Amino acid sequence: MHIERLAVDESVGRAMPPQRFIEALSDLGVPVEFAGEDEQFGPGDAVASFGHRDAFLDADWVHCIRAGYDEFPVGVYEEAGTYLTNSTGIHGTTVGETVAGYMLTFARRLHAYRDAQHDHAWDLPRYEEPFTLAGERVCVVGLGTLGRGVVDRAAALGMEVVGVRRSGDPVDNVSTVYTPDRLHEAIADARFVVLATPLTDETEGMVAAPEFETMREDASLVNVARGPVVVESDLVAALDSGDIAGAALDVFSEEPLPEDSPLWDFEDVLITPHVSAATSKYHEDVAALIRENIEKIATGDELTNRVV
Amino acid sequence: MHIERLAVDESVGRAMPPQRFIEALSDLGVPVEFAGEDEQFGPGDAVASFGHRDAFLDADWVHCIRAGYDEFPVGVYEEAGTYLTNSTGIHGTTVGETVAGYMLTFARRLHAYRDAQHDHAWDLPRYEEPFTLAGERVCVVGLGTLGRGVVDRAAALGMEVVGVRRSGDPVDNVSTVYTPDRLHEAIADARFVVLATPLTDETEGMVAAPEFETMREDASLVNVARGPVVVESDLVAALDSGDIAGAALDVFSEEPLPEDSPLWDFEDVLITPHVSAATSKYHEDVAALIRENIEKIATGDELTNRVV
Ligand SMILES: [Mg+2]
Ligand SMILES: [Mg+2]
Ligand SMILES: [Mg+2]
Ligand SMILES: [Mg+2]
Ligand SMILES: [Mg+2]
Ligand code: NA
Ligand code: NA
Repeated sequence: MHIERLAVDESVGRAMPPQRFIEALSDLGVPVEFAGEDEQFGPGDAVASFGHRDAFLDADWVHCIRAGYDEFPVGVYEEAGTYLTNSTGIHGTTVGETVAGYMLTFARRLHAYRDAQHDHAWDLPRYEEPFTLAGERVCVVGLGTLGRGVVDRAAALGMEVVGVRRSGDPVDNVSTVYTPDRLHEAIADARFVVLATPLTDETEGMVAAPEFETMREDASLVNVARGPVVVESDLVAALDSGDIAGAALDVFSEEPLPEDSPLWDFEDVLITPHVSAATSKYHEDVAALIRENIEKIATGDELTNRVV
Repeated sequence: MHIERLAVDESVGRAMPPQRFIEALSDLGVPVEFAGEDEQFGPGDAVASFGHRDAFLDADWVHCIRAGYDEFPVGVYEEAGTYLTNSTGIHGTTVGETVAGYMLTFARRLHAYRDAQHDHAWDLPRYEEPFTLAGERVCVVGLGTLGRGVVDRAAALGMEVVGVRRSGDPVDNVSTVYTPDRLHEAIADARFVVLATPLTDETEGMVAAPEFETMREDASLVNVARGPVVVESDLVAALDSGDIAGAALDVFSEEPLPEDSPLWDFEDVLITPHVSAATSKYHEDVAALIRENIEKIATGDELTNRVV
């Protein structure tokens, strides 16, 4: 396979400035050009796109600019001899910093301070409220690249780190890995429980009223996975009842989070709008994978993040 | 000198529950007991206190529960042969985590998301706004115990760390140490400038309109030193002008920060109420010190944090 051209599908606009992404791909070796919705693709063509189009199967190579290609018919890709790659594995830094910020927010009480700032109010916290992350336990549920991002920053801040993954196999910076059938054991002693798994059949609704009952009443839940990993009504009830102290939520069962949701009005909930992975450099991070795989097509090495 | 007894001034209450403090002193070797705001103290008497009291000069040993000493008559403790210590060196964890939280707040935009939560509003940041700390420069001004706590967490989160101190000698986790006369050089390329120096003659007003001019316009000031290290009206002007982007301020020229201060109303300022060192275990931290120093009195070693 010899790559003549790189096409930037207009669908990348849903995650970044297409113009800025073309700039970041301008040192590739190959013409890069903004593709319309009316484009045929010959051999020699690489497409970079957000979502799927059927026209792409006449190209040599498609790179999905997302981690997730549930938009993309994997069988039909195999059929055409069209290579498919994705952008899995570049979100550990943004997401792990978001999560460390959530945790430091709760520990140091930044969110209450910000509420007070609205009201020009010098309100001192109660003695019992401020704590430090150093020595506290975090449980990270899911230990692929997202969770490892959380783990590394939690360990950097001196946290005791445990987690949950399917294999039960050790992971750098995690003291104890549990299998998913010991979820309750893993979360029982954690100050924070962080959700960082893909949404599957197996993970949908895994965090519900019984998990909130096992969790410590001073503990907080972080969701940076998908909304339906959590049973959202049970979260509301667990918050109302004091089964857990609070939550930081980046994802929800319906997004945008409807205005009438009770989740907005808990003091110890942080709502963020599906931005835990937002970065002003997303274009450079995707462009670096594109570049890596161009240089890999030219030496004959296999592609990073190959689906089919 | 043979220590019979430990007493606890009533106005340690102004920083911690003295009951919790007595618990944490109950593995000492020597009887522990609460003091009234008039008590007399013989030979073998140890007092722990917030502020100064003259009835305590009849005791052997006073431990200030603050980092500061400036509200103590340093001379007169000489005369009666009364040892004086403070609580310097125990704030690097709390303050370092508060600063990491400030920086993660600006980089991930949590403060703007929290303002949106008040309004039940799904407000995505602009593409250009969210960034990561990994790879960005922080300059820590003052590399004593406070600054080192900032340094270690910023280095662990992958930041490029430089700093300023008098000697200019190496400090662990700092790439470049500058002397105070190269302050402008030190802050010119920093995304965050962090103030962690004592207020002295030399440091009063060291950050003012010329320093805000030299600083990058996307940079933020953090102040966890004292308000008057900064010329507050020049900070306001620098914020109004866009000389810098924002600030996180824990300390002010007048505390409580008056209601009419314009610092409350900048979006990219975080006000916090002199709480960057708040911890619900402050009692355990000061307790630790007390125990170190009575064991040092009994084997004739020199006292930790001794002024007089
Ligand atoms: Mg194995
Ligand atoms: Mg269950
Ligand atoms: Mg409301
Ligand atoms: Mg100057
Ligand atoms: Mg206002
Ligand atoms: Na619970
Ligand atoms: Na400036």
